[PDB]
Amino acid sequence: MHVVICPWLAFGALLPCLDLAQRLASRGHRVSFVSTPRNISRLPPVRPALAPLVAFVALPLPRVEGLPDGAESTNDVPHDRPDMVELHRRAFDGLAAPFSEFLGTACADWVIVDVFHHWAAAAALEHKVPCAMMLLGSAHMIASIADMSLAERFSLTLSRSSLVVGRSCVEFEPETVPLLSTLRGKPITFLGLMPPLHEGRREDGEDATVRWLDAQPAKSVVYVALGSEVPLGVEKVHELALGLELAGTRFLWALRKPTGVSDADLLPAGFEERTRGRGVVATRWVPQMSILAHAAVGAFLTHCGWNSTIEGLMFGHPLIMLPIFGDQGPNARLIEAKNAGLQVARNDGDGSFDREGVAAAIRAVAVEEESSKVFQAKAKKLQEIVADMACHERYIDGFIQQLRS
Ligand SMILES: O=c1ccn([C@@H]2O[C@H](COP(=O)(O)OP(=O)(O)O)[C@@H](O)[C@H]2O)c(=O)[nH]1
Repeated sequence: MHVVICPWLAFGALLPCLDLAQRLASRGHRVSFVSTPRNISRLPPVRPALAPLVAFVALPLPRVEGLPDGAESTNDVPHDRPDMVELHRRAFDGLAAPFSEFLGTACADWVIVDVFHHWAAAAALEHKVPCAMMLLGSAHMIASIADMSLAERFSLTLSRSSLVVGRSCVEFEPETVPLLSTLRGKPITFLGLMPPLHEGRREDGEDATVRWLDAQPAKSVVYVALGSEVPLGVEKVHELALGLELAGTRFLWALRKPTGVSDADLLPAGFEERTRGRGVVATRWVPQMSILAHAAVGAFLTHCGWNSTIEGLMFGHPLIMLPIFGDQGPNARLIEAKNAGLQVARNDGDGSFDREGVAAAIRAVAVEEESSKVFQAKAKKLQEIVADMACHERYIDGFIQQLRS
C-alpha cells in the first residue's frame, strides 16, 4: 500500500509517526510522510535500506505575520504565548490546499492523520481515500474521550474518518481494550505500544549528559523531563528545582526554559552551585532514549506524555508523575493504577504543586527502601510487556491487515 501519514506539528507526534512509517516500509509498503520543511530536517535520519519507501513531502507553512520563520512545531511555539499558538494553528490550517493538491496525484490507499487535520480528512473524502484518525494514546485515554475550537476540530476529523488508531494492547490494558471497539461509531484498532527501536532515533551516545551518567552508580539518578512542549512557568521550575534538592537524589534534568526568562532567573539562586556534583541541568534537546537505557538511571520524573511513559517503562523505570495537560492526567492515573508510579500531590482547583509534594513523591519512589523496591519491582513487571518487541511488531502486522480490509 501507499500510506500517506500527516502527523501533528509536534515531536510527540512526528517521532512515533516516523517509527510507524519505517515499520510499514519494513513490510515493503510505501509511505509519504507529510509535514513542514524544518520539522522534517530535525527528525532522525531514515534507515538507509528504507530510504526510498519513506518519501518526505515538505509543505511550507504559509508565512503568517507574528509567527517567526522556523516556528513550525509546538517545541518552537511556546504555550505560555497563546497569541502565537493560534498563529501556528492558522498557518497549519493554511496547508489545506497544498495537501489537497498533493493527495490528488498521490495514488494513496490510506491517509493516516491526527485529530487537528480536519482539512486532510476532507481531502481524503474529496479523493475517495479511506482516512484513519490517529489517537496514539492509551486505551484509557480513548475511554476518557468517549465518556474553531480543538473539540470542534476533533469532532470534525472523527466524523470524516473510517478508522481510529490507538497505541496500546490487551496485554497492557486488559480492563479497557476488550470492551473498546468503537469511538462515536468509528471502529478503533490498537497497533500495540510501538516502543521505539533505540537505533531508530539515531541519538548521540557521546552527549555530555550520557558521559555524566557513566560516572554515577547503578539505578542512582532520577531523570527529569517534561517532553517537548508542556509549559512550566519560572515559579513552577523553582518549586521543581527545590523539590529535587530537598529529596537529596542524584538527578539529570532536561529542562525547557519558559519564554522571557534569563538563564540567571530560570533556577533558584545558588541551585546549580549547591547541587554541582549531585545533579546536572540541560536546557537543550537531550538523547532521552540513551539516558533511559543507561544503568545509572533509577526513577523517571515525567509529565506522562505517552511516548515518555512507554520509553520510561520499556527500560523498567518507576515513574514520578507531574502531568500538565491533555492525555497526561489519564496516563498518570493508569500507571498509578498499576503501582509502577506515584503522582506529585496537586492543590485542588488550580492544579498547582510545591517543592514538598515534589520531594515526597521522589522519596517514596526513589529513596525510602520499602516503597521504592515495590515501585521498581512493578516497573520491571510492566517492562516484560512494554519491551516485548516481537509482540508489538505482531500488532503492526495486525494493523496493516486491518488497512487491507
Ligand atoms: O529533550 C528531549 C525531550 C523530548 N524527547 C522526546 O520527545 C518525545 C516527547 O513525547 P511525549 O509524548 O513523551 O511528550 P510531548 O512532547 O508529546 O508532550 C519523546 O519521544 C521523548 O523521548 C527527547 O528525546 N529529548
